Amino acid sequence: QAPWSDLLIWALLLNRAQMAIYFWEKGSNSVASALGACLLLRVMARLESEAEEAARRKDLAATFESMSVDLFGECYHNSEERAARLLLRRCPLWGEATCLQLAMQADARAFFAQDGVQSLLTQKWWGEMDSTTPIWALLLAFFCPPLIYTNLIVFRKSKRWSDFWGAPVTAFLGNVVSYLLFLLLFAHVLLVDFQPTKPSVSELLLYFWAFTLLCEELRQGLGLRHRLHLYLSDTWNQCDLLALTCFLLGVGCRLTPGLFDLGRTVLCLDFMIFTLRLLHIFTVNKQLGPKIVIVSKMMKDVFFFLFFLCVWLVAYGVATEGILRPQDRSLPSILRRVFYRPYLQIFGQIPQEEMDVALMIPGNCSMERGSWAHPEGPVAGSCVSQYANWLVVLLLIVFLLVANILLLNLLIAMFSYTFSKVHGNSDLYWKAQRYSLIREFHSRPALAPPLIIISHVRLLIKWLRRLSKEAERKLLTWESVHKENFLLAQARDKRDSDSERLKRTSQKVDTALKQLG
Amino acid sequence: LRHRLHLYLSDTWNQCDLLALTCFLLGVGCRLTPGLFDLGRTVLCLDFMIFTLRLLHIFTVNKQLGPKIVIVSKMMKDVFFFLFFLCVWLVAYGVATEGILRPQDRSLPSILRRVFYRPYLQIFGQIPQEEMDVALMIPGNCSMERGSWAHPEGPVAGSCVSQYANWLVVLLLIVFLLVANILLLNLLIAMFSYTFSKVHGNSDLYWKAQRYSLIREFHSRPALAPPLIIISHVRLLIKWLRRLSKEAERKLLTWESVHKENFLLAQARDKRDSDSERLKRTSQKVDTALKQLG
Amino acid sequence: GECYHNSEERAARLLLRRCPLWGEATCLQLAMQADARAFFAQDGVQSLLTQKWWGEMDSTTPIWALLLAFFCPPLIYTNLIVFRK
Ligand code: NA
Repeated sequence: QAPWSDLLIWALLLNRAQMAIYFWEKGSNSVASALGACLLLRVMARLESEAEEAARRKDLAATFESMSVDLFGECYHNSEERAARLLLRRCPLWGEATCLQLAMQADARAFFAQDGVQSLLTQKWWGEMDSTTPIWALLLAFFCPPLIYTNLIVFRKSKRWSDFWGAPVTAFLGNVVSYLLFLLLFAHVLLVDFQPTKPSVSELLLYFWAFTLLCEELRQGLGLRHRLHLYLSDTWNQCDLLALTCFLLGVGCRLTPGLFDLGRTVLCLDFMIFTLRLLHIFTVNKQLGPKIVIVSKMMKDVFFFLFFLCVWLVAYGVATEGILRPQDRSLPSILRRVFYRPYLQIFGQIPQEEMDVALMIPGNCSMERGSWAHPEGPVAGSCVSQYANWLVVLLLIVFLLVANILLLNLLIAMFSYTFSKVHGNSDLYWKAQRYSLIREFHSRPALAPPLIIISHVRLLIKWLRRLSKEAERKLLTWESVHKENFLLAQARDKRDSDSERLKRTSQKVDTALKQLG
Repeated sequence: LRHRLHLYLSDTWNQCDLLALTCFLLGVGCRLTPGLFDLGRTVLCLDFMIFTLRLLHIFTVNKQLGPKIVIVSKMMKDVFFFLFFLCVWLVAYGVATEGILRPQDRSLPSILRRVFYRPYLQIFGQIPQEEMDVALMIPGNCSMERGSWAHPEGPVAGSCVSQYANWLVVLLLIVFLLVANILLLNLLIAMFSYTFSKVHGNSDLYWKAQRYSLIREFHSRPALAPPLIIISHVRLLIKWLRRLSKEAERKLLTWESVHKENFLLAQARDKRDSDSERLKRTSQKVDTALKQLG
Repeated sequence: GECYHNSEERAARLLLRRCPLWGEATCLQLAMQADARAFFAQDGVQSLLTQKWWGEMDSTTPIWALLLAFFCPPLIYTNLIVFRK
């Protein structure tokens, strides 16, 4: 009969700070109850009307988060294997949700930033192999399936067969190899054999593969209207939806006889969308991961660059086009030599023979008053005015100064500031997301997406037909031992601080004056 | 003598000098056979590159060049992020523009040239405009297929190039130069600046500790130059075929003990005059004062 | 900072109050003339300038809804732009 959890839930719902901390320190099952307290307080703080009381609830939820961090830090510092059984324990509080899922739902990013939690996610990622095996041994065992039964891959953190092919690293590695073979087949169809009359054998293999990828995205979109709200929420579910919609528009346009070239180009832009998927597939990796995350935070500085450049590119381009007006005055021709010459001049392509009379041969080539010169090039105009050409050379010099020295070196300065400012928060965000990415590979039907139709048939058939108790007591008493040592050391550190020594001296001198008088 | 072979296999530059000599033996052995002259002629060229990169390890002893050579190998994870993001973007751009204006020379190494090797040189300022832009090419009925075609200039650019939707090829050039030359290069400078200012202090601490064993290596070497070093190896082969004062140490150690005692007395005075131990001693004096009243 | 931390609407009526001291000059104009740059750096003052900038719409309406309503004047009378501050 331990009713301490009823008084904990009572003190959390009425927002009593000192009550809820005391009721935490007396009850058991402490790591899960601190994550449950942090979750419940943040849910009720978003639902709060008064601003001061929502601020009060977010301060208390931050206190419970730091206590679960400090307690699990000491439980991990004693024994790694036993603390691993402490996090991964089924349904400690309020339904089947482990401590990692309570840390995920509460947005407790300081709990995932520990070295103990990241070590347990590394052990979970490698399955039932050892987490120190190098990646080349994983590659040699992957491309040689009989080489599993040797002394390269040490196990224990037809049995070794499902110890190799059951780990999340080999579901990842099989997914990457199958996705690169999809791109290699896509490129072979698009660059070598794309017949105008009838689709060949290799293109029908491509259409079959894209049907398997479509059924995979409906399986992650259904396996029901709130689930569609969740699939519409992400940006990369929308991007894989975007790749498949451009694919259907390309194949549907190709099959009509009057629209061959339109589908021929829509599939090329579709190839770019499928290859940018690979930036999201490798966010699970330990070295490439966090750096891919920081790239999307560097895009407000690129947009300042494009703003300042487009103001300056219009100013330079229309001025030099007006100064030496040419004789080919088509609309796309002048849009070429207004926007597209100066954009390539900031990358080192400076055409001097198109806009400088000293490099051109003169002549009476126009039908108008004035002196004219004949440029070289099929797009540079046909005759160019010679009046005030030193001003065109000065506008080139000023353009190269402002574009290549101000804007490029200032952009390097802004990228350096933004990077050193957001780098720490991007590490904290990546570790918290690293749990749910691993859980995605562990929850996937482990069969490669060219051959994944087998598992979708089996799930279609199933859709047509519709610790021990003493081990938990030993575990929780072990946790309560370390909770008491944590709280005693916290009390000794507060008592030996300098300000409470100053309080205790002040009260002793005050009672000394009470003894004299 | 087998544990010494474990030590020689342990280092990376003992392995590299082993690597230079193994490529040398493969080059000389291939040269002497009559049917393999050109193979040894090229293996010795790559071997020349491996011998010249030794000079980066010889000058880690130097006082100015030393620590900076050490920091260079710690900057290689950011180069590998650059090569990852670039290869994703280089395949995306190259296969799209090759598909959009399909050419008529469709050899395998020819299309691998103009898929991987054109865009890699476009990030260094080599932008060939007359090979992929219909406004700069002369048109003509140069193919044997339905559609409008144009004839590029260059022996590797294809022979006929499709004119359909060429404004999309010009837009893919503009987007490529934006992502490659502005994002990836300026972001790489930002990551090198962060990594450098983060690992610079630990690389100084590592270099000073290694600076002892490098000096000891030159002091332990037979001092005769490696063109003429056969003399010292003959002399060591002959030798292999045939098989302070006490009062000065007492004065030294008593001098050390004098400075040990002054060090410990100053450490005790600094701890005693600190503010927290003054606060302890006042607290205990007031407590014994209450014991004297009561 | 504390008057804003209690109630946002009532502190908005506190800054924007006509002629509190020495002629018609509100607290924002006294902060402007004094060069009090630490007073404008608050999150309360910048939130009230965001509400003043958007007029009598809501300050959370995205810019594309403003563009669609600008280039389609009959599209004002729909449920895109929520009014009352
Ligand atoms: Na440059």
